[PDB]
Amino acid sequence: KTIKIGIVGLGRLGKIHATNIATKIQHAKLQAATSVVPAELDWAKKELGVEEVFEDFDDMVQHADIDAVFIVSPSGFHLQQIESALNAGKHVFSEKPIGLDIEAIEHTQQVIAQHANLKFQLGFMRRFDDSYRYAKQLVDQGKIGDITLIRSYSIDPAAGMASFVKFATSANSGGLFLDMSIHDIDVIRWFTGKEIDKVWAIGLNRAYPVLDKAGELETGAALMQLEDKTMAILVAGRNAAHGYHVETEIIGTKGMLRIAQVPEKNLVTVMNEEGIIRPTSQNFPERFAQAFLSEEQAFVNSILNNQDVGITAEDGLQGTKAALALQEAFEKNDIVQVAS
Amino acid sequence: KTIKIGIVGLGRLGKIHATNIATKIQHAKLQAATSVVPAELDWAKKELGVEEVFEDFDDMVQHADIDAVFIVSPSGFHLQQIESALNAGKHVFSEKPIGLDIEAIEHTQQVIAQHANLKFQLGFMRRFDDSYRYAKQLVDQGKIGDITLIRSYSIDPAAGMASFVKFATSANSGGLFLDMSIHDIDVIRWFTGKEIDKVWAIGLNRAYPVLDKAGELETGAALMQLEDKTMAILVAGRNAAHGYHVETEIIGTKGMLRIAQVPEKNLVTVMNEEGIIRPTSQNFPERFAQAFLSEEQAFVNSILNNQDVGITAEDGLQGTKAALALQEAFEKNDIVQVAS
Amino acid sequence: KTIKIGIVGLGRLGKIHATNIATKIQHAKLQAATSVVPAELDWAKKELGVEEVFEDFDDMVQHADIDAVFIVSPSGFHLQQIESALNAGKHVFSEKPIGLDIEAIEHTQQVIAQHANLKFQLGFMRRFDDSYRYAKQLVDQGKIGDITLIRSYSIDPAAGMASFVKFATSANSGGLFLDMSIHDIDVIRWFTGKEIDKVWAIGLNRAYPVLDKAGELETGAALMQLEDKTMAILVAGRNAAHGYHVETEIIGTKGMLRIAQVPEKNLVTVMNEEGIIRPTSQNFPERFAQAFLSEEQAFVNSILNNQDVGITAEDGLQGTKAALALQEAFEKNDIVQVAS
Amino acid sequence: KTIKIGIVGLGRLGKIHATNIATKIQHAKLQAATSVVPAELDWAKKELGVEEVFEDFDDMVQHADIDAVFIVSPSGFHLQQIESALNAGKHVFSEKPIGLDIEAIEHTQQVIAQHANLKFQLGFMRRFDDSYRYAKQLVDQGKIGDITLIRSYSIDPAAGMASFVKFATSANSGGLFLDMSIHDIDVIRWFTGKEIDKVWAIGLNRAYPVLDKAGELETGAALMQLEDKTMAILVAGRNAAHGYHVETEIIGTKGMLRIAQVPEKNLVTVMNEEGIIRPTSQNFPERFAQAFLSEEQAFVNSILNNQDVGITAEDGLQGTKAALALQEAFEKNDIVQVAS
Ligand SMILES: NC(=O)C1=CN([C@@H]2O[C@H](COP(=O)(O)OP(=O)(O)OC[C@H]3O[C@@H](n4cnc5c(N)ncnc54)[C@H](O)[C@@H]3O)[C@@H](O)[C@H]2O)C=CC1
Ligand SMILES: NC(=O)C1=CN([C@@H]2O[C@H](COP(=O)(O)OP(=O)(O)OC[C@H]3O[C@@H](n4cnc5c(N)ncnc54)[C@H](O)[C@@H]3O)[C@@H](O)[C@H]2O)C=CC1
Ligand SMILES: NC(=O)C1=CN([C@@H]2O[C@H](COP(=O)(O)OP(=O)(O)OC[C@H]3O[C@@H](n4cnc5c(N)ncnc54)[C@H](O)[C@@H]3O)[C@@H](O)[C@H]2O)C=CC1
Ligand SMILES: NC(=O)C1=CN([C@@H]2O[C@H](COP(=O)(O)OP(=O)(O)OC[C@H]3O[C@@H](n4cnc5c(N)ncnc54)[C@H](O)[C@@H]3O)[C@@H](O)[C@H]2O)C=CC1
Ligand SMILES: O[C@H]1[C@H](O)[C@@H](O)[C@H](O)[C@@H](O)[C@@H]1O
Ligand SMILES: O[C@H]1[C@H](O)[C@@H](O)[C@H](O)[C@@H](O)[C@@H]1O
Ligand SMILES: O[C@H]1[C@H](O)[C@@H](O)[C@H](O)[C@@H](O)[C@@H]1O
Repeated sequence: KTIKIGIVGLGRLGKIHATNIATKIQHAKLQAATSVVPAELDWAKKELGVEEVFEDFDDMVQHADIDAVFIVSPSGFHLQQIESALNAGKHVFSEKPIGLDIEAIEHTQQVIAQHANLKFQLGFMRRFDDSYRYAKQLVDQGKIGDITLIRSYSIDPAAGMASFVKFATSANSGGLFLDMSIHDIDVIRWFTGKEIDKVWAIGLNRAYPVLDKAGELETGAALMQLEDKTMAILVAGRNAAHGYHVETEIIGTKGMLRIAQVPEKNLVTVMNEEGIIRPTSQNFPERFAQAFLSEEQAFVNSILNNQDVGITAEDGLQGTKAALALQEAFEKNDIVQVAS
Repeated sequence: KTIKIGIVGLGRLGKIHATNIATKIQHAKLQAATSVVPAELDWAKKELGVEEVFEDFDDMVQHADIDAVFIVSPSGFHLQQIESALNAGKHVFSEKPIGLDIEAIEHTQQVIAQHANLKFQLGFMRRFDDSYRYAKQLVDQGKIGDITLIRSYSIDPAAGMASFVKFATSANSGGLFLDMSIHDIDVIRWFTGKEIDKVWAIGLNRAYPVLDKAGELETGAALMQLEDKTMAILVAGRNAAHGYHVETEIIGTKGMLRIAQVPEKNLVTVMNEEGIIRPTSQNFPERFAQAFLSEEQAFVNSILNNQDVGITAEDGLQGTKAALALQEAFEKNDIVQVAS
Repeated sequence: KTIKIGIVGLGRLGKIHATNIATKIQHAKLQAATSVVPAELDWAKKELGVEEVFEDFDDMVQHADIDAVFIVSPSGFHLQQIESALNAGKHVFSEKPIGLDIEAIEHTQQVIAQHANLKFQLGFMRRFDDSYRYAKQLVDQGKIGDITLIRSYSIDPAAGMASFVKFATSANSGGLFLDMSIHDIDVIRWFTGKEIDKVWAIGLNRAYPVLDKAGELETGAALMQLEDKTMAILVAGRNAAHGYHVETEIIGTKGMLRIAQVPEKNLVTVMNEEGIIRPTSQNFPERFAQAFLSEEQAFVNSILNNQDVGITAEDGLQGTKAALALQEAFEKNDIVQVAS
Repeated sequence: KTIKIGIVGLGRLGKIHATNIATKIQHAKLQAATSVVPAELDWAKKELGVEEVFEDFDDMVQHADIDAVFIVSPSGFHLQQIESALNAGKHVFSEKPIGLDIEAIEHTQQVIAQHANLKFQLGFMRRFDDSYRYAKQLVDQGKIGDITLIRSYSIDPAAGMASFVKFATSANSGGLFLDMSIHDIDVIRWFTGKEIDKVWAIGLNRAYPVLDKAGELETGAALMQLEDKTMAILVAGRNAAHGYHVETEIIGTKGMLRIAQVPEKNLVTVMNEEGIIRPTSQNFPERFAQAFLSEEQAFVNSILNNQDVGITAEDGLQGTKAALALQEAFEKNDIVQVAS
């Protein structure tokens, strides 16, 4: 039949997932919707046709006619919400990060384990991106030999700095590497099958020095050594002049590849007095639209066919963990072991 | 609130539209199907859950519980099936070209006129393509000035040679200019708002002699002059070694642009002993997947909203007319006025 | 040893060649020079080290210690100046076109053949271009199979429009197709080994109203059929907004190539709010600096080795002839046979 | 007048410098050559017309008829050869790196200062590269704002692996960082005007067993922090499957640029069954041919015109200083300070 879904969270990404499930995802019905903001639930109802609205997640979980939940609430809320819906026997989708505190994660990683009758999936959608999957297949086919180095760039567009400042001046966290680099960590683990041993990170505020006063970072770089001495390089950022730069390079013994060497918007190339111009993708909903739909449909399908997707809490744990180590290494300006 | 659709044709493109309608197109349901190949209908029943199968189009429109038809039969059958379905009070989507005979088209267009309450939409899917649309927007905003020249390439992949030969020998395709270049003719018309005045076409078979034996042209080239002296160049063919080469260049007074200068498959760049490699899109279902989906949903949405899409019988007529002039100019090896 | 060379003509291109021979050309020596200028030669005199100034090739070729001339005088003067030096017993380099009147050209062709001890070289410099040569080697190696179509663009930069008008309004030379398209004709003959049978050309002025006033063509396009039904497409123009667009595409039975698909200036890529930008080459001395140098040196080496370069009067003849055929097809707006 | 030049070293690069000097460089003559390989000196006599040959450097500088020397001997021999040539009254060009020991360089630095009337130029040829100069121009013109990060890759071709092993096993190279990464260090300094504060470097051998045997690193990666907190990333290696990968990326407050994002060979694009192919430059002689010529002529002109080029022992010392730090960091696998 049709998988009834109650979503929690209708911010930036909530609205995308909401809209997709409602209108694009087959075998799916967006039945419930939770938010502490009434306007969103009114948008939910008088735009997507949502039936049961709530202001408390558990309220949604106990009374709603749903089989599964999409957790698109802020990070600090994920772990209790995952435990809570599993306890109510819901299948669970949670956005990244899985959570912030390791202990809690380790704890939730068993609740999920003890509910092996329920599907759990984490929102590392890059795993579903056609381009990443294309490369992943090349690597698995042995087309570049053995991986020696991965470089991954995740830089937010400068058009977003305005609202990042202001926000940064009103609130804090989760930090540059926990916001931007955790997808890269997962991409690194996915491709190599290895784990990260130690990291060093540096950072710089140069476009907007005021970020020094707000305890935030505009640009960051890191070097990592994996457990098998495979090398990794990261850049994270918030000030990309050209758009949304997410690029992943993989160097091997027999070749080399790059996924979005440049963030090509489409098949159009423009020529004018500037020279040869290629328009670019501008933000994550644009760049990763396809990936979001594919992860959404994967979840549903994993429930109907009783099949594991393969993105586990362990992947969530190690993501958050390595992210934290980058942050710590930045603060200390020194090398940090991930296991500590 | 839900459109039951009957499709005729389940071949190279028929199987795509069907699959799309049954599984991805909202407020639509693939209710019926028609094909002269029994294995295909078996496939519709089993894999797509299609209710009603027929081997006669006239039979489907009379007896199926449908609200609309998708015409994906070979080109020589289009006009008969449009009129029939119209006369049966069903909404009509027809693939290109609209027909192969001008006289018959004119007649069909007047039948469409009597039924000014039924929707008619032609399958010039390029108008729905994200990249083409983007370029259109650019041109509309004045980014390249006024158009001076359009060059358009539409070249089928060498790897599809066998499947083409089967298509080409199972029914009249109308030839290279009517089967391929008609997309380009429509693009030129879409972009300039002008009509083609006179043309000269040349051709050549050099790679695949089997095409001659099927009376099909392997590679064609043409020069066209529009009514306002806007210039245009076309190339069509059946032998692109690298994949599906569909490219449109628009030259203007203040710049120029190219749509799929090269048929980039994705965001993956590969580097090895051959050099820098970009994988390519391989065929129309891959390249134009999005477009096909968009035109399908636009067709369906037009029925529910009672508003026209703008791809008209007149666009079909004028396309076919120019295509026939290219064919004629090819046969005569001389300039031909579209007026004749 | 050292080849002693005298040059006639020292304007836009003349100053390039002379400056090259003096300073970068090996086993060669600039000695003589001639022009309608005391000036420009006033320039030549001082910071080139030009000893001898004249106003008559004949006057100039009379007293000088040289083995050879290098003809960079205007079109009309080539031939008469060609025979004179051969009448003087010198080896000869001349620029394109070889001349402008067919019967005249056919005459000189008889002469050159009668001085089978002397070197005659024509300045189709694209033959010495590293990129053109690379493509030629690929084609000759069978990498693309047999050539079915060649498309060639030669569009001058819009930034050069005022200097063009200045140049043109005061001294005609010699039409668009004859000025721009002749290199492309020569490239087509070079790669194919074939000759052009019939052509049709059209044209448009839309961007720069001064060209109307000057009686010049802004953009032209042409289709050509070669003697073996090999296809060819040409565009020439004066309004390339992005730079100097000289591109040549070669489609074959097993592949296709593009020489300067876009005119990349260097290895630098720029990324900003416009998107991804490739700076471009701006004019012919930039783009073909290497070619010009290589043709100068080949000529010299040709003397020293007594070995013929292979760019003949016949290549000159067929170039002007095809260019004249294009010009006539533009004027008449009909197909023209090259043999007329 | 003519600068009589004597060269030491006729290996991988020495044969190129020699050939250029004798055949391409104005106002210069390759009078003398020194090498520990007799077959090499013959080749100079037979092929380049070198009058005086030697097996010992001191020998050449005492007894040859020269004004200046090019030092292209292995790196551990540079400093003693610079000093010896200076004492003998000769101008000096030395290849990179200037030396391998800091105290020695400081001493050689003081010797250069005592002969301030003689020219000293170090062979950081990238400073002369047209594409690097263009990027430097853009940066100086504010086109990308202030520099936040430089990533630089220098990865030798896998095809050159045999020639490398000969080079590395015949004399001490100094390791990957002193031999390769030093170019990038200089670029970072040239662009930023700042010095490197601290580094961490890691490394891996995975493809070619000979390298470990020869005590060489196959691929290295490094994070550096400069004195003003400007970030830097390095990768160097000996196993690039696609060609010679020398790439330099500059990230800024207002934009970003890439020098040789990929090492495009020329203007030719190839299209076939593998997709879209760009051929690549294969090795240093190819990629930096122009640079090498420019620095040679710059050296020679500096002697004739008595104007300093501006690439100094201090540039040498600061580069060797940072490279050693990288080496130590690699060996210890921990952060190192350049000062201490
Ligand atoms: N997959 C990806 O690439 C990305 C994932 N994320 C993850 O997004 C989650 C959503 O982020 P945003 O939409 O940007 O945040 P947000 O602030 O934009 O929206 C949060 C949603 O929070 C709901 N919410 C807040 N407190 C709640 C509560 N106590 N109970 C129920 N709902 C509550 C808000 O009302 C709203 O419904 C985070 O895990 C974020 O990191 C965000 C961006 C990208
Ligand atoms: N928009 C586009 O890019 C494309 C459009 N097309 C158009 O789609 C149409 C279908 O082409 P393909 O699918 O390649 O052809 P095909 O040869 O693969 O399939 C034809 C289908 O029509 C059926 N058919 C044949 N004669 C029939 C009749 N008298 N009554 C009912 N059904 C009949 C066959 O059973 C088969 O199912 C053509 O007009 C073609 O021009 C095709 C490919 C791409
Ligand atoms: N190979 C190529 O791609 C190119 C070839 N050319 C050709 O090179 C030649 C020079 O063209 P431009 O430099 O553009 O011309 P220009 O406009 O610079 O004039 C060139 C020179 O011709 C001289 N001249 C004019 N009338 C003369 C006369 N009666 N006797 C002696 N000298 C006279 C002028 O003094 C001037 O010094 C032409 O044949 C031109 O078509 C030009 C551009 C590119
Ligand atoms: N700027 C650049 O991009 C490049 C710089 N280099 C630098 O140039 C230098 C030469 O490297 P390669 O030519 O690759 O080395 P190589 O090993 O290919 O050539 C060495 C040459 O030096 C001679 N030689 C060795 N020991 C000698 C001694 N004690 N006295 C006199 N001659 C001696 C050998 O006979 C041979 O002719 C190195 O310092 C290297 O770092 C090398 C290649 C590229
Ligand atoms: O029918 C033709 C269609 O118009 C094209 O888009 C497609 O590429 C061809 O294969 C079809 O024959
Ligand atoms: O003489 C023309 C030359 O052939 C072209 O290449 C160039 O672009 C034009 O400026 C010249 O007029
Ligand atoms: O000495 C190294 C030089 O600096 C590089 O440019 C070259 O690529 C290497 O092969 C050399 O060893």
